[PDB]
Amino acid sequence: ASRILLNNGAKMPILGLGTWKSPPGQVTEAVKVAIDVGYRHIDCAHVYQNENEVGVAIQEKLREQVVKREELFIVSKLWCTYHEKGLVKGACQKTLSDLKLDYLDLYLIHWPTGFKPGKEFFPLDESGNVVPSDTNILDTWAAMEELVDEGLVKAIGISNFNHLQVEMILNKPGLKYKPAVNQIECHPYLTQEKLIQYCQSKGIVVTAYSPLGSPDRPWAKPEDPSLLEDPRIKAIAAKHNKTTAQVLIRFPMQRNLVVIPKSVTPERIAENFKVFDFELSSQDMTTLLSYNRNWRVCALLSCTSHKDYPFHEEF
Ligand SMILES: NC(=O)c1ccc[n+]([C@@H]2O[C@H](COP(=O)([O-])OP(=O)(O)OC[C@H]3O[C@@H](n4cnc5c(N)ncnc54)[C@H](OP(=O)(O)O)[C@@H]3O)[C@@H](O)[C@H]2O)c1
Ligand SMILES: O=C(O)COC(=O)c1cc2ccccc2c2c1S(=O)(=O)N(CC(=O)O)C2=O
Repeated sequence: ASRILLNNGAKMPILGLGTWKSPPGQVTEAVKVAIDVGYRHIDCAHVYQNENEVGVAIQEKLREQVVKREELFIVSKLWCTYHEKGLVKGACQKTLSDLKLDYLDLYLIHWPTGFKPGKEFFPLDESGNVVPSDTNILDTWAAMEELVDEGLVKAIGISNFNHLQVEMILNKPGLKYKPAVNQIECHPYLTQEKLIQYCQSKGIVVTAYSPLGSPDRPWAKPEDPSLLEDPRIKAIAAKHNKTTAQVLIRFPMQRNLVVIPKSVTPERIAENFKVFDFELSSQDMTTLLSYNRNWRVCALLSCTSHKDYPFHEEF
């Protein structure tokens, strides 16, 4: 099926469009095309500095009568510098105002780490470490719950939380809403079997980010593994007469994950959506799972001393 049931009774489309690194000067067209060829889920964030331009595209297609708002599944994320309980509503309203929406379908805590409030997205000391804030996951969660109760967001969840951090929330005395989603990095070089088993057994839907291995990531090194150019995965694709990207998008779909590949290239946006006409076999799945090397595109290496840094735990 094309949509997966959330704990709030709403259905979330399992294929979404990512917008990290989609330049403001190109993402409006990207979103318009995406909606034209079938995407109903758009993954956004304040820190991507393009929510205005995403909102432009959504408004144009609403006005064109291409789609209705209730058909769209729009996700955004609370950035690290806004974890203080008193800042959360404002950050959410700023996203809403940029997106020109009166609600989000899903709002995530982008990272478990809070950063010093301020204009700078990554405030650093003088030795490259992040300046943290005096915030904690549970208080931030309570502030996220308020957003649901106020009608600004239909569901809330988390991203880049390890299983102990998810458990902190789950076990919170006085919890009002469980997280609906945990959005994590996931692809054949980081297959996340243990965190995925954890989340799914707790009724939390997992969204896989960087499913193509984020070749456009800003700290890419030449020696780094490149999923899209992996000859082994290329062989799996050729056998299905699909491209490597299509294989990499279908793979999480067959693990009951949501997946959100990013493109601003109209041809690729369309191609990437054509992954409902084929099935990966059991061998394919097994083979791709076997490529795990616990390799992260997004390791937030500037925050490794932060008290809530998520990736010291095995999972
Ligand atoms: N929660 C968080 O911490 C977090 C972190 C990272 C990412 N995410 C979300 O997940 C999304 C996906 O992750 P990502 O942006 O890191 O990377 P990705 O989707 O793995 O890869 C994007 C790169 O792949 C290229 N691409 C797309 N389709 C292609 C195709 N068919 N053939 C060849 N190249 C193709 C894109 O190029 P063009 O765009 O130039 O076509 C872009 O350079 C993000 O945009 C964001 O929405 C969330
Ligand atoms: O701090 C580091 O060690 C490396 O720099 C970053 O990770 C970084 C910088 C960033 C600097 C300015 C805007 C966004 C930045 C992002 C990121 S990110 O990869 O966490 N990430 C993806 C996401 O959070 O969805 C970002 O949107």
